[PDB]
Amino acid sequence: RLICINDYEQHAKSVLPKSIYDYYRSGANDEETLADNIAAFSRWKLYPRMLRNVAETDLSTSVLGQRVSMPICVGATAMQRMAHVDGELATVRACQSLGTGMMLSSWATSSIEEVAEAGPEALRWLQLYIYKDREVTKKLVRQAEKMGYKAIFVTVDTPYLGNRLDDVRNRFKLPPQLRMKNFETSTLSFSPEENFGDDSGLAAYVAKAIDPSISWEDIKWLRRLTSLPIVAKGILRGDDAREAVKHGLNGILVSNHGARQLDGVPATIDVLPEIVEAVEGKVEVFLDGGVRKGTDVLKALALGAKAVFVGRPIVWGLAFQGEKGVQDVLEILKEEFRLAMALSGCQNVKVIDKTLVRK
Amino acid sequence: RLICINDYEQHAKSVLPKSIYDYYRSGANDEETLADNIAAFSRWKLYPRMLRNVAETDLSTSVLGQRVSMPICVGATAMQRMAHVDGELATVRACQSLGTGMMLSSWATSSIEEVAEAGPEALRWLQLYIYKDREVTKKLVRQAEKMGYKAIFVTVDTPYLGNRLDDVRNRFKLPPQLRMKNFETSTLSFSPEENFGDDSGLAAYVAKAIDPSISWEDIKWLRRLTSLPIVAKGILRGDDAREAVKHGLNGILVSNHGARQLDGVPATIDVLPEIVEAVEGKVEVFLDGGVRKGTDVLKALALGAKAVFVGRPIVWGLAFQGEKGVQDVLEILKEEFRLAMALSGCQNVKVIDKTLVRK
Amino acid sequence: RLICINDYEQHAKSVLPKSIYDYYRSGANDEETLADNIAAFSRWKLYPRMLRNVAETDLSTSVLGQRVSMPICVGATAMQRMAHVDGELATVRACQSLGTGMMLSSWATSSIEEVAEAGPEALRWLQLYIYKDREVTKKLVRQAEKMGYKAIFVTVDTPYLGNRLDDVRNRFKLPPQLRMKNFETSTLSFSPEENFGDDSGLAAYVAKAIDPSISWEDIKWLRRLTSLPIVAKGILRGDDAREAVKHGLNGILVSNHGARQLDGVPATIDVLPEIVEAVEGKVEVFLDGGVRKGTDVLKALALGAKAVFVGRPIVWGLAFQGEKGVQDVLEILKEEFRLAMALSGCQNVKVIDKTLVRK
Amino acid sequence: RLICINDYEQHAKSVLPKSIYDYYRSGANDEETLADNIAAFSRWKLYPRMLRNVAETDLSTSVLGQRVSMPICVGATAMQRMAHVDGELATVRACQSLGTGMMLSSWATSSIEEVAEAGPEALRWLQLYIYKDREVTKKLVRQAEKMGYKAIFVTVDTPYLGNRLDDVRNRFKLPPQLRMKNFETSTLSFSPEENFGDDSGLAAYVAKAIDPSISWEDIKWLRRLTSLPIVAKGILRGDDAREAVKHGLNGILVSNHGARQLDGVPATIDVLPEIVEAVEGKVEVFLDGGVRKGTDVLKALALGAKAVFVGRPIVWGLAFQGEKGVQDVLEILKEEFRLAMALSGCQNVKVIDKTLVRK
Ligand SMILES: Cc1cc2nc3c(=O)[nH]c(=O)nc-3n(C[C@H](O)[C@H](O)[C@H](O)COP(=O)(O)O)c2cc1C
Ligand SMILES: Cc1cc2nc3c(=O)[nH]c(=O)nc-3n(C[C@H](O)[C@H](O)[C@H](O)COP(=O)(O)O)c2cc1C
Ligand SMILES: Cc1cc2nc3c(=O)[nH]c(=O)nc-3n(C[C@H](O)[C@H](O)[C@H](O)COP(=O)(O)O)c2cc1C
Ligand SMILES: Cc1cc2nc3c(=O)[nH]c(=O)nc-3n(C[C@H](O)[C@H](O)[C@H](O)COP(=O)(O)O)c2cc1C
Repeated sequence: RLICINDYEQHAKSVLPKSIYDYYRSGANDEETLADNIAAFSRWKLYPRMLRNVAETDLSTSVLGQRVSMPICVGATAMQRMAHVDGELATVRACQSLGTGMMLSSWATSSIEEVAEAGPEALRWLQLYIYKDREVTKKLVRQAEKMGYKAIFVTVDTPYLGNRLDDVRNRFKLPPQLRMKNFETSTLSFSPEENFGDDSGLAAYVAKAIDPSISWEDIKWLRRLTSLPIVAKGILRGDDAREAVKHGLNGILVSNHGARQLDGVPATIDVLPEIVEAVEGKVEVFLDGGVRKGTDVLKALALGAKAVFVGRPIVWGLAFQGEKGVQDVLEILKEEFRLAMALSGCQNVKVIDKTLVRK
Repeated sequence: RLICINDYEQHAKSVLPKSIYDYYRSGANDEETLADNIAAFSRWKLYPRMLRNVAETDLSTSVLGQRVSMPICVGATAMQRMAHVDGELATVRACQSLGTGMMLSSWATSSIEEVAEAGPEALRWLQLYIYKDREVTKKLVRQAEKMGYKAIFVTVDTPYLGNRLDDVRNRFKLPPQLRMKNFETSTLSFSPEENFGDDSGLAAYVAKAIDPSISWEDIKWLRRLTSLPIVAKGILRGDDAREAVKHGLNGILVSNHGARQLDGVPATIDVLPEIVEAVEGKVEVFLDGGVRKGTDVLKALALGAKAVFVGRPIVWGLAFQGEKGVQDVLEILKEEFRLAMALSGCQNVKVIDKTLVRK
Repeated sequence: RLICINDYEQHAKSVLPKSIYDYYRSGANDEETLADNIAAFSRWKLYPRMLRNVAETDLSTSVLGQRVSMPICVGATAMQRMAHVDGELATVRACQSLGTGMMLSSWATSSIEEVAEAGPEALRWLQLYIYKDREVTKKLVRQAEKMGYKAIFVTVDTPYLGNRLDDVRNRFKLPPQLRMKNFETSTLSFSPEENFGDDSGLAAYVAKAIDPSISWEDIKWLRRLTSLPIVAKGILRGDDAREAVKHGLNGILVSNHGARQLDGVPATIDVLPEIVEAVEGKVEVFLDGGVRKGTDVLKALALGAKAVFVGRPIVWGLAFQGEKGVQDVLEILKEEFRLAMALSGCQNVKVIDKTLVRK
Repeated sequence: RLICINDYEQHAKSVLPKSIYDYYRSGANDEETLADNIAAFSRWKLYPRMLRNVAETDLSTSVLGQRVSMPICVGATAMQRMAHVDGELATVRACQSLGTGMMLSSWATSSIEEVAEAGPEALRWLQLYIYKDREVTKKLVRQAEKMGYKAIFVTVDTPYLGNRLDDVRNRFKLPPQLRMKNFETSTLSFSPEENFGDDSGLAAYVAKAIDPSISWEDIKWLRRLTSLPIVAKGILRGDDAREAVKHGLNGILVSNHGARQLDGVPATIDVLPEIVEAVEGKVEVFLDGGVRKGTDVLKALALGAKAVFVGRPIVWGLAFQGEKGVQDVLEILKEEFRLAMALSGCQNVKVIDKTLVRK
C-alpha cells in the first residue's frame, strides 16, 4: 500500500531500468538545488488559524481563466512512455478524471494530437521549446491551438541542457521503440538510432536542435504569433519577471527546471515571494520544484502562487500503475492539501493568506 | 534502572505491540514538527544567576487558582488502557501522590466518573472535544462539573484528525476489550467491532463524530454553558490568543497537539513568547509538546508559561510499571526541575524570569 | 605517537576503567553544553595579519601579577590519582617544568601541603568550595596561604552537583585506597567505605557537605578573610560579573564547570565577550571549557581573556604517562599556540587583538 | 570514465602511496577550513538571467595584462613529480595546450629553466617564497625574468609551515630520486638524504630555510628588485590588501594556502568580497581554495575576482594520466564554466556581475 508520494519513488526505483530511473531522478552536477527544492519547504513554517469553520473545504480554483478542481496541476515531464507503455495518454486520462490540467512536454513520447484525442475534455496546455528552426516552433504552437490547448508555457531556462552526471555515465537516450512524437525527422524526433558518443543523448539533442541565442526578441515574436495565454517558465529573478510582464505575457512559472539546469540556484519556494512581489498583481504566478505534500501546496499558495505543478511524482505514479497510479498520486496530493487547508482554518483557496507562513 | 525520561521510551517500544507503540509515538506526515518540539528546547540557552541562596527550592505553584506541588502536570493522552491495564486510573493515583493535576481525555478508556472515584482528592480537569451532537458535548461538561473537575481544556486544533502515517499502515483501532468509556453508543465509544477499511480507525472516528464546523460561535456557547474556567488548547497564533481572551476564556494552552495535527507548524517553545505577549498578562498561558527534562520546564516558565503539560512520557511510565511508572516519571521530572531551578539561582517559581533564557 | 590533544583522550578510554573514564568525560544530562564547548570554538573564525615579523614569538604573560611561560594554565580537575598513581603530584611537577600555574582542586586526592612540597617553585592557586562548615572552608584558605598558594579561585556554580548520568548508572565513588586528602573525617574525605545507594557518590558528597545557601554574603566574608587575590569561577552573566567586581574580587573565570553543572548554558567562548565587556577593564578575565588546540587559546585571548585553563586534557595526559604525559600535553598546546600566534601576525601576547576574530 | 573533478581525487587515492596522497590532500590541524573552502561555495546561491542570447559564449579574459583562454589558471602546487614522473613539465604542456597560465612553485621538482623549456609559449609566473638568504630569493626572481615568466606571486602567509597532522605521522619527505630543483645545496634542495626526526620533513625545511621575520620592509625590497608585476598571495584581510596596494603591488591572490596554514580562517570565497571592496578597483584580485566546478568559477568572478587558481585537481590529473590528465581536468572545468556562464545569461566574462550571487 502506497499512502504518500515518497512511497511511490521508493517503488519506481525498484521497477524502472537504471538509465530511465536516473534520467527522471537526476538533478544537475552535484544536485545541491535538487536537495534544496525539498529541504526549503520545511524551513517555511505554518501558522494555522483555529475555529474558522472548515466543514466543506472547497479546493476549486482557476488557472489563466480556466476552472480546475484543485490548485495542483501536472507539469511537463518529457518522454513518459519510458515509465509506462501508456505514457502521456495515461496521464491526460488521470487529469480528465481529477478535473485538473496537464502541461504537455514538447519532448513528449505522444503527439499533441494523440493527447487531445485521449483527453478531449481535459484542460491541456503546451510546454514550448524554441527551436533553431522557427517553422518547427510555429508548427507546435499552431497544432496546440488547433487541438484545444489553452495556453503556451515557454521554457526560458534551457539555452543548453544542464549537465546531469548519471545521463552522461549511462549514455542516456530513448529505448529503440520510442520517439519524440511531435517531430518527423530522425534528428528532431530524438531517434535512438543515432550513436551519441560518450555523453548524454539529450544534451546532444538540445545542442543540435534548440536555439541557444533565445532572447526577449523571440518572446516578442511568440507573443505576436499566438493569442493564447503565454507563461514564462524558468524565471528566477524579479527583474526578469518584470520584463516578462512588459512583453505582454500572461503568467510566470517559478521553476529551476526541477533542479536540472543551473545547479546552485535557490529553491523555487524561496524565490517565489520575490517574483510575486516583482509582478505587482499583474499576472498569475505558479510554482514547480519539490512539491510532494499537501502542505507544500499550502505554502506556495500562502506565498502567492495561484497553483503549483507536479513533476516527478507523476512519473512515479506512471511507473507504479499507469493511469491509475497517476490518478492515485493526484488524489493523495488532493486529500493532503484538503486536510492541510482545513487544519489551517481555510474553507476555500481564497482565504489562504500569507500570515499562514513565516521562514 | 531508568533514570531519565528517554530511558522510558526506549523501554516502552520493547514491551508495547507495534500498533499501540506507533499510535502513541507518531507525529503527522513527515514528522517535522515532532522532531522540532524537542530540538527547539535545545536552541534556547540558559543564563543562570549564581550566589542567590537556593537552599530550600520550593517547586509549588498554582494552575487556574488551584495549588499544585510543581508546575508540571499530566496532559490528556487518549486511551491509556492500551499501555497498561490500569490506564487512566493508575495515572490519577500517581497524580494524587505527586500533588499535581491530571487532564483527562474525552477519549479516555476510563470514564469521567471512574477517574474521580480512583483519585477523589486529585486535581482533575477535562479535555473537551466539541461533538457534532451538542448534547454529547453538554453531557461531558455536566459530568465533569458533577464529579469535581476544576476546568475545561477545549481542544481547538482538531476539526479533523491529522494524518499519522503509521496509524493508517497499521489500520489503528482499540483492542477488542477496550472502548472510549465516556460514551454509550458503538459509534461514539470507538467500538473496535467496526471494520474501518484501509485507513486509521481514529481518523474515521473523528470524521464521523467530531464537528469540523467548530467556530468562535461554539466558544461563546461553551462559555455560557459552564462557569468552570475554560482554557483554549491548540492555539499557535497571537491573533487567535487575543480572540480567546476576548471570548472570556481563562487560559491558553500553547500546543501543536504533540505534533500530530498540522505538520510544519513551529515548536511550542518557539511560539510561546508570541502568545505570552499577545495575552498581555490577562490570562495564564501553559505549554505542552516536547517536555522531557527539568530544563525544558525551566525554559517554558522563564518564557512566561505558568505550568507545562507532559504527554508521551506518562504513557511510557504507564507501559513500564503502571501507577509506579507514571509516579516515577513524574518524580524524575520534579527532581530535574528542582536541580535546574537551584543551579540557575531560583529558590522558588516566582523568581524565575525571562533573563534566564536567550535563543 | 600522540601528536595532538584528541590523540590523548582516545588513548585514555583504552586504559582507564569505565567508571573513572565516564566520571572525567561526562557532561550533565544530555551533554548539550559539553558538545557546544567544543563546537563553539569552530564558529569563531580567525583573520590573521601577514608580514608582521614573527621571528621570536614570545608566549610569556602574567596571571594576577605572577609571571607564566604561556597563557595556558592547569584547571582544578578533582581526584587525579584515579587517572595516575602520582595524581596531583605528577601534575604540579609538569607545571614546574613548563613555567605555568596549577589550580589545585579542593577535592584533590593529594593535600594542599603535599602539592606545595612536590612543586615548591611552581605557581599554585587553590580552587575553593564553600563548605557548610565554615571552619573547614577557613582551614583550606589558611593552609593555601601558609603553603605559598598565590590566589583563591572560588567556585560559585555548584550549590548542588549537576546530574551526570553515567556517574549515577556507575554508582561513582573513589577506589578503596583513595580519599579527598584535604579532609580528615570520613564524610569530608569522600571515604569510599560508605554505601551511597542508587546514585552518584559525588552528588551525595556535595549534598551533605557543600552549602547550597551560598550567596554574595559569603563572598563578602571570604574577601575579608584573605588578602590573596580572589577569582569568581563559574560566572556566565554580565550582571553577576559586575557584582563580583563590586565585591572587591580580583578576577572572573568564565566557566560552565566543564559542561557538568547546568546543561544548556552557552559555550564559554560564546559568553566570554559579554563578561569582558561587563568588567570594563577592572579585573582580569580567564576562560575554561573546550580548550584542546592552540587556536582555541588564540581565540579566547583575542576576545579578551588573559589566560585559559585546561581541564580534561591534563587528566588524559596523566592517564597516558603520568608526569611526562601531562608535560607532553602542555608542550603540545604551547607549540600549537606559538604556531597559531605566528601565523596570525602576533610576535607576543600583547599584540593579540580582537580584530583577529569574528563569529 | 572520469567526467567531473571529484572523480579524479577518488582515483588519485587509489594510485598514490599514502604519504604522497596525504601530503597533497591535507589541511592544517583539524581541517575545518579545508572543509569550509568547499562548503562555502554552496552557500552562495546563483540568480541566473534568462533570454540574454548566449550562442557563442566567449571564455577569454586577461590576467595582469596577458591574455588567457579562460579565467581558470594553474596554482603553484609543490613537488609535482611525486604524482607523476613528468611532474611540472606535463603541467606546463597542458597549460600550453589550453591557452591558460601556470604558476610555478618555488618548491617545484622541476627548475624554472626546465619549465620554460618544456612550455616556451605557455604563460608562466613564479610563486616566490622569501628565503633567509636574500641572494637565493634574488636568484629565483632573476631566473624567472631571464626565462620569460610574466609575474611574481609572493606568498605572504607562511612565516612557518602549518601543522598538517598526516605529514608528521608519515614523517613526510621527498622520495629518494627527487629534489627541489631550483636549489643547489642539500639543505635548500630538500634532499631526502637527511633524517628529519619525528616530524614533517617540510616543516623542518621551512623552519631552517624560510625567513619568519618577513615584513612589509621585504615587500618594499622586492618591489624595487623587479619591474615584473607582483601579486600578494595569502591575504585574508581588507587592511592588509590596502597595505599591498600602497606598497605598489599589482594584484592580490585571496588564499588561505589551500587550508594548510592557519586553520579556522574563513573560506576564500567568503573573504573575497571584503578584499575586492578594500582594493577599490586599483588592482586585480584572484582567488584559490576549493575550486572544483564551473559554478565555483562563476561565483568567484561574480564576486569580483579576475580569475581563479586550481590547486589539488591538477595534482589529481597528474596522478591519473600525466599531461593528458591535467589537460582533461582543465577541459572539464572549462566546459563546466562555459555551461554555467551560458545558463546564467552570460555571453562573455565582462557581463558577469554581482547580481548573479547572494549568500
Ligand atoms: C524527467 C523530467 C523531465 C522534464 N522534462 C521537461 C521538459 O520537457 N520541458 C520543461 O520545460 N521542463 C521539464 N522538466 C522540468 C519540469 O517541468 C518541472 O519543473 C519539475 O519536474 C518540477 O519539479 P519536481 O520534479 O520536483 O516536481 C522535467 C523534469 C523531469 C524530472
Ligand atoms: C498518544 C497521544 C494521545 C493524545 N490524545 C489527545 C486527546 O485525546 N485530546 C487532546 O486534546 N490532545 C491529545 N494529545 C496531545 C496532548 O494533549 C499533548 O499536546 C502532547 O502529547 C504533548 O506533547 P508530548 O507528547 O511531546 O509531551 C495526544 C497526544 C498523544 C501522544
Ligand atoms: C574530571 C573533572 C573534575 C573537575 N573537578 C572540579 C573541581 O573539583 N572544582 C571546580 O571548581 N571545577 C572542577 N571541574 C571543572 C574544571 O575546573 C574546568 O572548568 C573544566 O574541566 C574545563 O573544561 P575542559 O574539561 O573541557 O578543559 C572538573 C572538571 C572535570 C572534567
Ligand atoms: C600539495 C600542495 C602544495 C602546495 N604548494 C604551495 C607552494 O609551494 N607555494 C604556495 O604559495 N602555495 C602552495 N599551495 C597552496 C596553493 O597555491 C593553493 O592556494 C591551493 O592548492 C588552492 O586550493 P585547492 O588545492 O583547494 O584548489 C599548495 C597546496 C597543495 C595542496
